[PDB]
Amino acid sequence: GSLTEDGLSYKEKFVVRSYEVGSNKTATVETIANLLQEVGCNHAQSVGFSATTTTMRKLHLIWVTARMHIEIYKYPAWGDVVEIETWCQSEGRIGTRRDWILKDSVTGEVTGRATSKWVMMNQDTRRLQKVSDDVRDEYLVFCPQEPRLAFPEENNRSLKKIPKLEDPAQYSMIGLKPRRADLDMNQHVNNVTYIGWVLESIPQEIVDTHELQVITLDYRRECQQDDVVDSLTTTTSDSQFLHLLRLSGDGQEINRGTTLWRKK
Amino acid sequence: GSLTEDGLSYKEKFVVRSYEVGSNKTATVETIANLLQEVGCNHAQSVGFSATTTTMRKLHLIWVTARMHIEIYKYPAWGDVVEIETWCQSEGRIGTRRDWILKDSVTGEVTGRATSKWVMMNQDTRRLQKVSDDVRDEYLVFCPQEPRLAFPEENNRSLKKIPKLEDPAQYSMIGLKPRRADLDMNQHVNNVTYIGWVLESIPQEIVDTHELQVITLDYRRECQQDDVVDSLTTTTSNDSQFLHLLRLSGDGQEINRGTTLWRKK
Ligand SMILES: COc1ccc(NC(=O)CN)cc1
Ligand SMILES: COc1ccc(NC(=O)CN)cc1
Repeated sequence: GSLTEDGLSYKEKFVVRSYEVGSNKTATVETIANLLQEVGCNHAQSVGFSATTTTMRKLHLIWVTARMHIEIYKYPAWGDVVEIETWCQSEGRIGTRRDWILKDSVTGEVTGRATSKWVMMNQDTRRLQKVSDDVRDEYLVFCPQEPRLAFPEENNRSLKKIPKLEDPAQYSMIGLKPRRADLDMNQHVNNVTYIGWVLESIPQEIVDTHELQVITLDYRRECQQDDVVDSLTTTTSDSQFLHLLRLSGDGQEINRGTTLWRKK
Repeated sequence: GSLTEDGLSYKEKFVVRSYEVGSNKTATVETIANLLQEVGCNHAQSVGFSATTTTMRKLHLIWVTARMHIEIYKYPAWGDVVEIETWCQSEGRIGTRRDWILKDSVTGEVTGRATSKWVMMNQDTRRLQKVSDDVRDEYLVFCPQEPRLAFPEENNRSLKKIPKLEDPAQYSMIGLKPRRADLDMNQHVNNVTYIGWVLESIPQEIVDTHELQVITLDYRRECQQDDVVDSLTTTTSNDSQFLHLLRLSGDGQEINRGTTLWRKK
């Protein structure tokens, strides 16, 4: 991996691993999501971050994912090389955005794209704080000044309002728990595990006959390592689904999302 | 990755990823186990396998893991480079063995080692069988002829008989289920998931104060994607030792037994 010539974005190549592929001999969407997360971390390290700034560590402030949107046109097989380009952008006082472009390293064609919204939070009180002027200045020297969007189109899937699934759900997977492998270096559940949990309630026949083209996921609350999750799905339609992750006990919402699947 | 000069072993380098590390800022034993599996698959591909031979595919035969033994002296941090060397060896009609040596690519020092026993099974009936002469000749051209052991020592930990945990277990983690990420390309539960399930019943205080040095795991039966597992652990012991058992949640059918050795940080 390396920052590009202008130093305002970062590229990295990954050779797809044997254990990273699913039943259709291609990388799972969870493998793709882990690769996006890895190239984002490597971009942060290359420009001097932990992605907390100096002001943020003094104030006990962190960036948290509010939304993840991923569109995949082609999944890579075991042995294939995926090139990922990533960059960040300030969105005023609302927060920050991280975007990705996925390419087949051999042909140079675009095989996918992703966008994510991040909000500022106090790590102890868990209260959202709105971006301050001091923090914005520290982040802007690493971001392109003119807008650079992975999803530019006016009225695109990435900025759609997602509704709350109504009981009863058409499909469900109950009693989902994280294990130690699902936790990051700070003992928090990895954001990619929530994507896996959402997809657990899609029936196996859809997975066997369709490929996932689009996934939009809102993050409302964290799931703790001792929490239990229920995954709910309803067909809204290509096949489209509405999703809800909630705590098994009280029914507290942790995530809501939508998926779009194409017939193979 | 590449086969070595003599073509009888395979080497590969891996840079440790941000999502591959645990609470200690080092690679989890599950990340290590996935890397061993990846370098084993790349070794098989480099010499023409897919690791069924031509005779095995004709007779609906597969290699299945009977035992996995891993010893780690040092865990790599995010950004570190781990070099893994792997090779195979015939063990007569009992089966085959795959061995690994893990090194720090920068210093060249040995940071870990692993050995695994594989038995032949008919894919459909699930019946184990001894290795035939025709199969033996087909993989001996890819194996060193003189013995080459990652665990050469006489009374080494890798060949120890593991007992069956007696109820009640000291610790337990109940209702463990695989998700789609835990399944391989053939929709079978990945062998590394069983290692994670065994470790789920170790208390968090041991994980917070000790590092895993050794893990020996016997594979008795396969867990299906719609099966539920219970993970059981009892302390048997500076060092901490545990006895482990994975069994199906319903009938209590054994799927795995194992032992772990942990050293104080
Ligand atoms: C109430 O505000 C929020 C709280 C939590 C999140 N996200 C996560 O904690 C998921 N990693 C997003 C917004
Ligand atoms: C009946 O004998 C055996 C059955 C299964 C295994 N191993 C695995 O299925 C590992 N996933 C080993 C021996």
